[PDB]
Amino acid sequence: TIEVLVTVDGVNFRTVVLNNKNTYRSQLGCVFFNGADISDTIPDEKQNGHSLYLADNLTADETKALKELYGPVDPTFLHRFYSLKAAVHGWKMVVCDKVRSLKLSDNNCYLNAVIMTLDLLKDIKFVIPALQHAFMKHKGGDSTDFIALIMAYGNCTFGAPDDASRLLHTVLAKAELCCSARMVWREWCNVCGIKDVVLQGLKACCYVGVQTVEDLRARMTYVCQCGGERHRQLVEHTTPWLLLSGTPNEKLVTTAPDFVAFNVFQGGHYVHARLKLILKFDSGTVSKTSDWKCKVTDVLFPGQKYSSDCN
Ligand SMILES: [Zn+2]
Repeated sequence: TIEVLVTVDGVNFRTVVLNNKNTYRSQLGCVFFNGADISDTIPDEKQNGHSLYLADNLTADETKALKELYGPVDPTFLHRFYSLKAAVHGWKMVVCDKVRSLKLSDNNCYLNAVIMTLDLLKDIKFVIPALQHAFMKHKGGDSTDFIALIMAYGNCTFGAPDDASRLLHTVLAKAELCCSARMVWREWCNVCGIKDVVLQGLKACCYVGVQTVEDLRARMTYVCQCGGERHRQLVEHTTPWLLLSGTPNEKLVTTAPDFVAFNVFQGGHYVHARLKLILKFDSGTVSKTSDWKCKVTDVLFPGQKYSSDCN
């Protein structure tokens, strides 16, 4: 018979007794050993004393320690996340002039878009401990845990292509700002009245629907639920950075504007670019250009310090 150590956090361990009659999965459950899923194998003596990472059939304790480490997750999360880690350890990172980019493999071009964007976002951190720990590992130079994690939270699938902007939302939905940020929208209807809509922190740094600063600070017009001519305009905006993102939009980018970076969608393919002339990163292969015809999807602007007296 066999006794091994079972953990879900690499901190808390319990001993489980195993025979070598049936498989790990049948006796115990989904178990990973040194990255490998060995649920459907026979317990060997050489696997004795060593530590396993359990993925299902958790105790009430382990379940609680899971929800504190990863937040509230579905019963298939841990297996999916562990599986993804094994799937993506083969992936490689290119480093061109102290800039890290994700080499192309298994249609992971969108993950190159997400991560190269996130590496520019200043003063962000994640509330979920495991994600924040992975994030600090990623900036440290080891990105396997992080890449795997956001694929897990994003319900992605290995190999399958995916919407980069959808993912950059899910990830940012779990982050927060380590500083001050303010965004005030001012609506008004003559029968209904003036109304100020306020956003603080991260939500004040990211908008979906418009691709540039200009179309953002513009006066919208529509119909109030009151039943008349309603208006809308951004009157206050203070950020360390601004992330605007919309559907793929064809245009010519010239280099001197004030973007800092942006993503492009070709076709099912993503590219990330910066402005230090235009530098582009097509998943490892770096290029320099002075102008580009492309379908921009997300744009990154520097810190906003803007006020409008609204006339
Ligand atoms: Zn009204």
